[PDB]
Amino acid sequence: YSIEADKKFKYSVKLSDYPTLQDAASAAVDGLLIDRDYNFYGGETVDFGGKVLTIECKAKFIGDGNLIFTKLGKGSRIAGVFMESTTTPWVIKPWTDDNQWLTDAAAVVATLKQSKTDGYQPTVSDYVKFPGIETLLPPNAKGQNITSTLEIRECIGVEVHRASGLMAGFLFRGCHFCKMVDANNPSGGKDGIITFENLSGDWGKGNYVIGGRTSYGSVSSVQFLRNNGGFERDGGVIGFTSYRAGESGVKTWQGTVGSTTSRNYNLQFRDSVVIYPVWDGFDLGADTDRPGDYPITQYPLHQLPLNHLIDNLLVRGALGVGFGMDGKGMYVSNITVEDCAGSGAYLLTHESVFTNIAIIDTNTKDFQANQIYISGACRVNGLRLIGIRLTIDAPNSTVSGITGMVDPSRINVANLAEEGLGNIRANSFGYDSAAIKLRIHKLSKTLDSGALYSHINGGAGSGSAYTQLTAISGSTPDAVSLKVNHKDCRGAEIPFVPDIASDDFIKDSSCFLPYWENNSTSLKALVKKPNGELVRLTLATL
Repeated sequence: YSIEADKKFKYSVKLSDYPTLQDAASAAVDGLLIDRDYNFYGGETVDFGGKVLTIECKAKFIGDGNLIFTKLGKGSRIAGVFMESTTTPWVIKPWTDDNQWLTDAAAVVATLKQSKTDGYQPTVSDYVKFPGIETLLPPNAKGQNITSTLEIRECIGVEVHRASGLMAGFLFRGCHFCKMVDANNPSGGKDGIITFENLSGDWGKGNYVIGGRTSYGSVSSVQFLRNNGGFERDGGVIGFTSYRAGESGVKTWQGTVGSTTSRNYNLQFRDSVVIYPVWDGFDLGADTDRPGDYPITQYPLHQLPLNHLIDNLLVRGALGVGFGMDGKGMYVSNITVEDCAGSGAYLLTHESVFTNIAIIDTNTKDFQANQIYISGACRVNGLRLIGIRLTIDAPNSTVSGITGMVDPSRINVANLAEEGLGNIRANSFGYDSAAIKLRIHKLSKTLDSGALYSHINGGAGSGSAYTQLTAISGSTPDAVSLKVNHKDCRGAEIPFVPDIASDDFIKDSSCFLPYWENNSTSLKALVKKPNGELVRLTLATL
């Protein structure tokens, strides 16, 4: 029978049969079932002997610190893992029962409680976010470092599916072609919830976060360090949701970490959602002189050819910035940012194109100077602004297609134009007139310089209106105007110079300019003949 049994049954060992995880690992052939809670010590390392194993978790890994998995064969899968700290730390909860953010340091300190979730452990970044909290926090709530972390070290082709936990963290160190798939809402600890760190060895490649969601955590939900997906854009975040990150939803690191670069290139960031981060929704900048990366002489600060594939992202409720990045030659599309306390978008980009961007009700707490900022020479095609609550400062950018109830005096761009519209109709509702206004921002950002109006004569249903063409004078909009059909008179009312017109008032040849001659109660006309010569004629008399 043994011979037969050996050939007809699925191989799997279970943790309940062993004293340590290494013992179970050594006995494993195909499957490994975690069927009993396992308390690990920080630094506990398991060697899987290069075996391609399928690890099924039906119990918890309990401990503060890291449980290190090494030498898993390409193709290994870990499903249902649950990490939980042994320590219950002090956490702050900077929001109200009505989901309003608390910004006052004293109010935030008052939320202190010991819990493994529904809040996070304060870090130094909180000292910046809630000014004065550093001196108000009790000493036992400062400098905590609790995280139950599953660290996968220097493995290739390992996938972690449906992972969860309390004060949990997942770290892929020196890994390639690894994936965090369908994270089952783990509640984060002190460190990043999902981190792909490749500071040593080759640049990380093939590393992804696919689907799923995370909640809380003291810093960023997803973090990448020194990853390059190559031209194939093999890596990134797709279909993910981050809720209430203590720092940002998704972050690509910037600057030097250790003695090398922590920057990232050629990754995808698509079809993802970030809601209520304490700092930013997406922090995709690379610069904060670049050991291990492009020298500043090749690419100036904020002008690295990051080349990320960015599309279809939604951000809501950030206490910081909704969408942030830097880089040169980028194409960004279909971004929707709503209800953020700081800038909806903070873009330190140059020679980049943004298509179909919607920034709706951001910088609601005036944390920044504007709702959307762009530093370099960029192109914006399709920009929706204003929901129900400067708006845009992009000094060197050319923009087309803004929609929304924007206050024109709060727009600053290099050039704004609608070059390809067809025949136009201006439809006016709730007013006695329709209007097409012109505003030269160089002259004034607050006053329209001229207009074409249509005004009702009489009342509704009169079938009569008068058209008026206006110009500003003495900083008084519409000070001077020509009217057609005022009071249904069917004639044109023409403005004349109130005094003797000077020779220089007339512009073109074969034109005449009426002027008043008060001493004779006469209208005169300064005429510039077809030949360019001036002559003054009598136009109308008593």
